[PDB]
Formats: sequence, C-alpha cells, structure tokens
Amino acid sequence: VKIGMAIDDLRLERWQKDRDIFVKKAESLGAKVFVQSANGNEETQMSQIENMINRGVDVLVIIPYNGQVLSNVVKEAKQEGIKVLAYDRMINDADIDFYISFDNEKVGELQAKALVDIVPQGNYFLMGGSPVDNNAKLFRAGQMKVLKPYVDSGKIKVVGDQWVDGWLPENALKIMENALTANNNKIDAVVASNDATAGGAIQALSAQGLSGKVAISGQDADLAGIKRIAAGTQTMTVYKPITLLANTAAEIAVELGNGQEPKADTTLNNGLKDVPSRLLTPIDVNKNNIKDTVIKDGFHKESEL
Repeated sequence: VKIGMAIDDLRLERWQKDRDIFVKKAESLGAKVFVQSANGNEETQMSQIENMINRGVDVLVIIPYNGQVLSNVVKEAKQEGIKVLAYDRMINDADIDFYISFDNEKVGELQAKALVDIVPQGNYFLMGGSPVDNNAKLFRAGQMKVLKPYVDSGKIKVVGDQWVDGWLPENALKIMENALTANNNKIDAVVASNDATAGGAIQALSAQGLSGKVAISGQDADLAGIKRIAAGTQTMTVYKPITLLANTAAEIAVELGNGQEPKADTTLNNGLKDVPSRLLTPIDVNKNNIKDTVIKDGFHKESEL
C-alpha cells in the first residue's frame, strides 16, 4: 500500500511527532509512505496533494490547512480510485472516506466531570475558547452535557459565561477578573477549556488569594499546566496522546488501502455526506496520575517538573 501524507504545516512542532509515529507504524504494517508539508500554505498543499495523485498513491492522508478548498482535488482523487483520510481536522464539502481525531465532546465532559466531582454544588463560571472556533463549541457541548442535571436541579448556578477571543491567556485573565468583580469573588469553579486560558484565569484567581481554592479545568497538558496541577492551583487537564492518534491513523490508512472498511465510533456530516469517524478517547490528567500518563508517555520528562 502506497500512502501520500500531505501535512499542512511541518515548520512547527504540532505535527512532527504525528509524522514519525505514523510513518513507522505504517511501514510496520507493510506500506510505503511519502510525506510533504505545505509550510502553512494553502496552495503548496493543493500542489502537493495533486503531486501525490500523480505519483499513484493508494491512500491520501491529509491534515488540512484549510478544509473548505479541497473538494475538487478530493473528487479528482476518488476518480482515480484513491482513498482519502482526514487527519485530525475535518475536510468539508468533500468526498472523503474517513476522519480520525480525538473526541472533543468527551474532552468537554472530562473537564466538567472532574469539577462536579469535588464541587457538586456552588457557583460555576463558564470560560469558552474562541467563540468562532467550532472545537470551542464541541468542548462546551460536552461540558453542558455533564452540568445539565446540576444546573436544572439548582445544585449548580452558572454565574457567568464568556468565550475567550483567540484563546489568548491575557483575554482569559481579563475575563476572569471581570467575573470575580461582578460576583464579589463568590465563584467556586471555572470551566476553562484549555491550559493556556486556565493559566490566565489562575493569575486573576491568585491575585485575589483564591488560587488552590477554586476548582478549574484545562486541556493539552502543557508543562506549565502540569506544574499547576502538581502545585494544587489547577484541578486537571486533558491529555491527547499523539502516539494513539498517529498509530490508529496508520492502521486506518493501511486498512483503507487494502479496500477494507475500518471500524468507526460514529458518523460526522461534513456538508456533502456523512464521514465515518474514529474519535479517540482523551485522558483525564490530575495530581494523582501525572507520572502514569504524561511522564510515562515521554510527553514530558520527570526532570522538567
């Protein structure tokens, strides 16, 4: 099986790990893998995807820089018998065959559940990600799925709700201060949607003497986040292991290559058809399993703590 992997931007860290694990596990299953990176350019990617079509690849694995502008090239690909897998980011209005990601709703669920676990009753503030990010909305859907019975029953009172423009920690800091002020510091838990915005909120909390006293959620397992968790100022974070994503992506790719039908958790609709999807299960990281998750994995080294 020949695989063409067209990564939107390798000039950063975000995908260099996905690439190697994917490769090694792909070859391991007996396939050739050709990789190109678009250096964050939409037109380099088009060029590259086309290059892979013209090389006679059996499977295209695309991480789209922009997944709205790929309908014609994907169609072109299907006309040649090539299978298309959307890696991590959905390709919209296109005739793709499969999509692999972490389950973002479950990310939101883990966030809210770790919080109701220690603060079952009290005042909650909701801190979304970018209000124009659909992932932000998926995290919020999972959060509210957990909170709903607590809210409807009066056990939890939502005292604020804001979306952090651009996921900027400085925006989150100002949102937190605003919230604390409007509530006279009476806030028991902050459902923050990532480690970076949580960090900013935590600075506002610290400045009021409230750090370690207010439950707060996160995501990504940033080093700074991991430390806060160890120190007691952050409650938890959500870890999304690259190995798991990249390995499963390779197994799906080979599968697609051998004309097989890989097992899907669900079906997401991209505005053309329903795309079979594996939405991996994200990992709850708290003070008691930091070593058995993010250290054990090599995501962070013990000596960094």
